Amino acid sequence: LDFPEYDGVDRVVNVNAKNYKNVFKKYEVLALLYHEPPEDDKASQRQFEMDELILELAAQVLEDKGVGFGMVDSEKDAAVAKKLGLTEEDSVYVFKGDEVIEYDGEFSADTLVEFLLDVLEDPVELIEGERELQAFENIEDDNKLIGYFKNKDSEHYKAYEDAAEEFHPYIPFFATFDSKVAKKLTLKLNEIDFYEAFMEEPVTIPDKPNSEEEIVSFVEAHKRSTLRKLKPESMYETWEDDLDGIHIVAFAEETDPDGYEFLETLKAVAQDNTDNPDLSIIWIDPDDFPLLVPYWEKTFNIDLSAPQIGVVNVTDADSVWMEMDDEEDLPSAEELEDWLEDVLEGEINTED
Amino acid sequence: LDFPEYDGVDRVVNVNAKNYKNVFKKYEVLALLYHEPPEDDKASQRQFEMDELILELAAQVLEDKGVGFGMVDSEKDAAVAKKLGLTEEDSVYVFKGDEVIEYDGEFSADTLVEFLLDVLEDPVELIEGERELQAFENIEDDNKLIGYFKNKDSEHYKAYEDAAEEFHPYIPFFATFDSKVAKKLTLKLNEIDFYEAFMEEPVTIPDKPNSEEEIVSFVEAHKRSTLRKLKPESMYETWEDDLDGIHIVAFAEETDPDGYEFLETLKAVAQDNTDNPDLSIIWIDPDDFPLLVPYWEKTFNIDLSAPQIGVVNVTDADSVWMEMDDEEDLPSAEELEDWLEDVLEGEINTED
Ligand SMILES: *[C@@H]1O[C@H](CO)[C@@H](O[C@@H]2O[C@H](CO)[C@@H](O)[C@H](O)[C@H]2NC(C)=O)[C@H](O)[C@H]1NC(C)=O
Ligand SMILES: *[C@@H]1O[C@H](CO)[C@@H](O[C@@H]2O[C@H](CO)[C@@H](O)[C@H](O)[C@H]2NC(C)=O)[C@H](O)[C@H]1NC(C)=O
Ligand SMILES: [Ca+2]
Ligand SMILES: [Ca+2]
Ligand SMILES: [Ca+2]
Ligand SMILES: [Ca+2]
Ligand SMILES: [Ca+2]
Ligand SMILES: [Ca+2]
Ligand SMILES: [Ca+2]
Ligand SMILES: [Ca+2]
Ligand SMILES: [Ca+2]
Ligand SMILES: [Ca+2]
Ligand SMILES: [Ca+2]
Ligand SMILES: [Ca+2]
Ligand SMILES: [Ca+2]
Ligand SMILES: [Ca+2]
Ligand SMILES: [Ca+2]
Ligand SMILES: [Ca+2]
Ligand SMILES: [Ca+2]
Ligand SMILES: [Ca+2]
Ligand SMILES: [Ca+2]
Ligand SMILES: [Ca+2]
Ligand SMILES: [Ca+2]
Ligand SMILES: [Ca+2]
Ligand SMILES: [Ca+2]
Ligand SMILES: [Ca+2]
Ligand SMILES: [Ca+2]
Ligand SMILES: [Ca+2]
Repeated sequence: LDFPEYDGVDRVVNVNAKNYKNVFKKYEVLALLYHEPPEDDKASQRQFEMDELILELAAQVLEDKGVGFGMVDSEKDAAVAKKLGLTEEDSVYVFKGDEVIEYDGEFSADTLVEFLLDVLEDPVELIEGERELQAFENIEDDNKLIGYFKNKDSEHYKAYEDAAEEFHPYIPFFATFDSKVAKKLTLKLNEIDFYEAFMEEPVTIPDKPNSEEEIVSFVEAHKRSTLRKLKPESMYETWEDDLDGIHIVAFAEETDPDGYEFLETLKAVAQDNTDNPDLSIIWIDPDDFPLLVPYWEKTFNIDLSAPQIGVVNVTDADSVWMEMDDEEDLPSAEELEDWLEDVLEGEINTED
Repeated sequence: LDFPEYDGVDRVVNVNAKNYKNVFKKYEVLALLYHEPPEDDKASQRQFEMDELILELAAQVLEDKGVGFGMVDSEKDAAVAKKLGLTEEDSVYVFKGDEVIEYDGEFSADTLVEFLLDVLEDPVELIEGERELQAFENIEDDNKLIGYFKNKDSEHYKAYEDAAEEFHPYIPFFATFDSKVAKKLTLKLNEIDFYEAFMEEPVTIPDKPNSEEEIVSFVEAHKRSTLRKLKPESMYETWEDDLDGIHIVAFAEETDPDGYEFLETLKAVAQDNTDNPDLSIIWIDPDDFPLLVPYWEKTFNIDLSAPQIGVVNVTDADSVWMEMDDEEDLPSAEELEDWLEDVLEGEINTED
């Protein structure tokens, strides 16, 4: 019942033009850190050595599951990086089957291993019976899809499974062969419903039966939800996807009664304005990022033991926050909408 | 939006007979690692240096919040340890006000900081209105209390608040002054209901109005729930609290449809047998301990992508597991009860 400690065995090496084919052959799943060359100062060297140690621990933990880790220097190994498609420094590229999955989240052994374990699972989860259907309906912090097919041999299910591989493990794909589940979901045979994160009502993919290409293109177009949750596994991907250099950031601790009350108002506002293409709200639950809470309180000058919502300038990390006297001074849906209007029409921005 | 890195400033020192009064005076909240003296070999020294570095990072993150960290050598500093009440090696003792809170969970900067942030919050959360009441009802993985009082100046509320301090932050204490909330909860004025983890029906504390002593003694007697969840913040406390050297361990991924279905059966069985004093089940959700999943799969010889339940021999880590062909071969409540009966009456044990 005790956490693993690094055993000193060198399992993570630099992946270069000489060895890369043998590395790909040695491992069923290969995760490659694409990194800039470390600077020569002692601090950057120490930081680089500590980064490699993180991969060594993950490689030890996942050795018996066919996972390997490597490192690609973006300058020294620029040619191999180009052939393999490694373009974003500090991203980890995970090779499973015919897909290349970009990891752009917290660089920690625990978060990396959890991600790899999700990668190793199958990309479609079946739903049969009432309890499994309830488990499906409880998912709201992720975009999700569900389709109804004849059986696992259906050409349309196989297209659906192939599409699921493209977005694995970020967007869970569900399938049912149970006409009673499908009827409850209002899914006609071979229809696919896309449930945007935190939305109650789905969007049916048009022109069924759907091909892999029709599903992929649909998901790409609905990928960005009106309300999306910051998660360690994807925090930098989410944070780097700003809209004109602005994030609306809502802090709410889901388990706290005041956070829940505010989060419920936020969800209701997102649902009523889900079609506004200029509206994108990031919900950060502070309990998921304890090491950042003091930094956020200092940088934004807010008390994160209470709900908050603001506009964040990503370049200078400048901000403006809705004025709430305390945790009990929460805005109504109408007040929150109007405040959002002000941020969108520019009435409320960091540059004033 | 970037994790803090240790800045090299020495904030964590050994706490000994010469300095301990000044350390206690320097910090509003003080967390002391009570540790055995490190061995002289290079590995134990490196491990000891890395452990101190964890505290340094936590101390940096929480410096502006009045938190300090120290280390007490159980041999060199045995006398100070005795005066301060430090008895369990590898535990962190947190001093807040008149209380001493034992931390016996994952030794990591993120988990430590999250715990300290919970310690710093007030020990009673108020409930007013329908949404806050819903937030209270959503809590099930913890024991919880809720009491109805006249107002914050009530002598009975103050006794309740004093009792909450004893168990902070492990057992959340809730209070309401709202007669409409209280009526919905069936709480008479100054009554306190204790909701055991995962139970639907509460137990009312007898002989109200209740004193601090009556509440504390009650909570101590109901502290161990029939079903309890392994959490990083308390994993070793929970794991060290075995019943005759045996844990019943249930693996279920709450978000997975098969895990949910099994977890729902487990909850139903726990509720129907909540008064069996010999029954204690530990639920481990694998998504909370990714770095341990491969180790558990190897040690117990089970596939943790599916639900599992077994009997664990803590000395030799030996085990026996309910035989489930796959994720869809889940037991009914009756089958699970009978299996539990077998483990309790000895019919199923690791020694066979
Ligand atoms: C976000 O912050 C950046 C940096 O503070 C802003 O950039 C400045 O914008 C003003 C007005 O356009 C210029 O006068 C400055 O010269 C800019 N400085 C730099 C370094 O570019 C940016 O305008 C802000 N954007 C939003 C949407 O708030
Ligand atoms: C749990 O495991 C320990 C260690 O394997 C068991 O201890 C052994 O018990 C048998 C039978 O009582 C003795 O013959 C051995 O000599 C014991 N060995 C040691 C080292 O003590 C223990 O009995 C097991 N307990 C349960 C409840 O399964
Ligand atoms: Ca190496
Ligand atoms: Ca493809
Ligand atoms: Ca990036
Ligand atoms: Ca962790
Ligand atoms: Ca439909
Ligand atoms: Ca078509
Ligand atoms: Ca990216
Ligand atoms: Ca609160
Ligand atoms: Ca409140
Ligand atoms: Ca939308
Ligand atoms: Ca917390
Ligand atoms: Ca957490
Ligand atoms: Ca409130
Ligand atoms: Ca030090
Ligand atoms: Ca006391
Ligand atoms: Ca211990
Ligand atoms: Ca973490
Ligand atoms: Ca009652
Ligand atoms: Ca009394
Ligand atoms: Ca303990
Ligand atoms: Ca499953
Ligand atoms: Ca299933
Ligand atoms: Ca019980
Ligand atoms: Ca997972
Ligand atoms: Ca997790
Ligand atoms: Ca099932």
